[PDB]
Amino acid sequence: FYTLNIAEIAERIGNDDCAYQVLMAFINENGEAQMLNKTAVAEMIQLSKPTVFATVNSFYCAGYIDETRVGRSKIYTLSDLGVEIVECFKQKA
Amino acid sequence: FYTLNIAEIAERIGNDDCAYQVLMAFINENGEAQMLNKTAVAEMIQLSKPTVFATVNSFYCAGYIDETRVGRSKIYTLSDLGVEIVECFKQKA
Repeated sequence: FYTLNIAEIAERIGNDDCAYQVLMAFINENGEAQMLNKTAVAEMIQLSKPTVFATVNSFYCAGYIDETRVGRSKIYTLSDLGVEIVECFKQKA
Repeated sequence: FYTLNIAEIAERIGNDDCAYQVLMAFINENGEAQMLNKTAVAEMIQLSKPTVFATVNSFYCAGYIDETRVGRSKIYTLSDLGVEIVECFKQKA
């Protein structure tokens, strides 16, 4: 339905500390994408649960992270869109 | 760069109270899209500033709302993408 420029998105995220760290949390010590529950993310970055959780929620809405039911809770991984956004940043650095 | 299905997004937002209300806040009494600062939104919906603000920020990242500098602060309006998402909901109702 709608075409998306991945460079603008990455540009926007880069200008917003919380979005940026929420995104990068899913990338591990060896550069590999990983699974995380909401609590892990909030613990990993130094921002409050409300901030981090709301960001996680919106990023799943945006389709940047995936949600999958696991136990009676949920886990988050970067979507293919998520991984592509992360790539723009890696190239900068 | 990336194609987007507007129905899935709307589906995701509809399953998340905060995202949904943050989005609809921009639609006024007469059905018209309107401008809002971050404070207006948080005051309008009954959720905490941290939740609402983080959601606003991520929605601008996603390209659902636009940011424009005004005074030395910012204001938010739905993008064309934002308006299209709102339309799916209007059709449901």
